[PDB]
Amino acid sequence: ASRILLNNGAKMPILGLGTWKSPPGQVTEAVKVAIDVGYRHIDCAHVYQNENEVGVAIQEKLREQVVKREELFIVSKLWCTYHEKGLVKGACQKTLSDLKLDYLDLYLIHWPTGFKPGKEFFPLDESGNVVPSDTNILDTWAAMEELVDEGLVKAIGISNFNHLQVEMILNKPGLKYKPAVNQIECHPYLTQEKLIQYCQSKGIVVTAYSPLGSPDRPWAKPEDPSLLEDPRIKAIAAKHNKTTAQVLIRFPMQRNLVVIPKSVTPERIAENFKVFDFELSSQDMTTLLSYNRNWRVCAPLSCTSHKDYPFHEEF
Ligand SMILES: NC(=O)c1ccc[n+]([C@@H]2O[C@H](COP(=O)([O-])OP(=O)(O)OC[C@H]3O[C@@H](n4cnc5c(N)ncnc54)[C@H](OP(=O)(O)O)[C@@H]3O)[C@@H](O)[C@H]2O)c1
Ligand SMILES: O=C(O)Cn1ccc(=O)n(Cc2nc3cc(Cl)ccc3s2)c1=O
Repeated sequence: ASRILLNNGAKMPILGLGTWKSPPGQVTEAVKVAIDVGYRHIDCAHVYQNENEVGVAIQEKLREQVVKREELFIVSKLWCTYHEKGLVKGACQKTLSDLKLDYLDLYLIHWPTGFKPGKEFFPLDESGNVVPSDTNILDTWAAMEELVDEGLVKAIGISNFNHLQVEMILNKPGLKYKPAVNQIECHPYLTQEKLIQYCQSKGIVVTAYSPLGSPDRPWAKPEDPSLLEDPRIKAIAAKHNKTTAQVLIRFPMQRNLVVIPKSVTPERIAENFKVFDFELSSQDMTTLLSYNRNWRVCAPLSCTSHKDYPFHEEF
């Protein structure tokens, strides 16, 4: 089916539109087209610096009577410089104002690491190390819970949390809301079998990001693995008369994951949603899982000393 049930009773579309690196000059058109061809879930973040333009597109399609707010599933994320409990609500409200919404369907702690509060999103010292903040995940979570109680957001969750960071929250004394979602990197070179098993066994829905391997990521090296150009995956697609991207989007869907491929190119936006008319076989699934190399798009060395850096742990 097209939607998956969350712990709060709401249903989440399993295919959404990513917006990281979608320039402000193009993401309004991307979103409009996306809604026109069927997308109802949009993945956003304050750090992507384009939530206003995303908001422009939603507002207009609401105005046009193309969609109703209730049919939309809008996700955003609390950036790292706002982990202090006194900053959380303001950060949420800024996102809501920018998107021109009165609630979010889902709001995530973007990363488990808090960074020094201030205007810079990535504060570094004179030697380039990220400057942390003295916040911890449990106090940040409690501040996220308050947003649910105040009606700003319908569900809360986490992103880039390892299973021990997830358990810290689950085991929180006085926990009010369990996380609904853990949004993590996931694709054939980073298949996340252990963390997915963990999360799904705890009734936490997993959303896969960079499912196409983020070729537009700014730190890409020419020699890095390229999913979209992998000849083995090209062959699986050719057999189904689909593109490599469609194969890469359909793969996590068949794992009971949500997936959020990014594009600002109208034809690719449309292409990427045409993944409900075919099935990957059991062999296809097995083959794609066998490509795991434990290889991350997102894992910058500049964060690796943070006390809460998530990827020292096996999962
Ligand atoms: N939670 C977090 O920490 C986190 C981290 C990373 C990403 N995410 C979210 O996950 C989303 C997806 O990940 P991502 O943006 O890193 O990368 P991605 O979705 O893996 O790949 C996007 C890249 O693929 C290209 N593309 C899209 N459809 C294509 C197609 N059919 N054929 C060929 N190329 C295609 C896009 O090009 P064009 O756009 O130029 O068409 C863009 O360069 C993000 O936008 C963001 O919403 C969350
Ligand atoms: O966060 C997003 O959704 C998109 N994005 C944008 C810029 C960027 O550098 N990254 C890489 C990061 N790695 C860590 C790793 C850790 Cl531990 C904390 C923060 C980050 S940000 C990134 O993923």
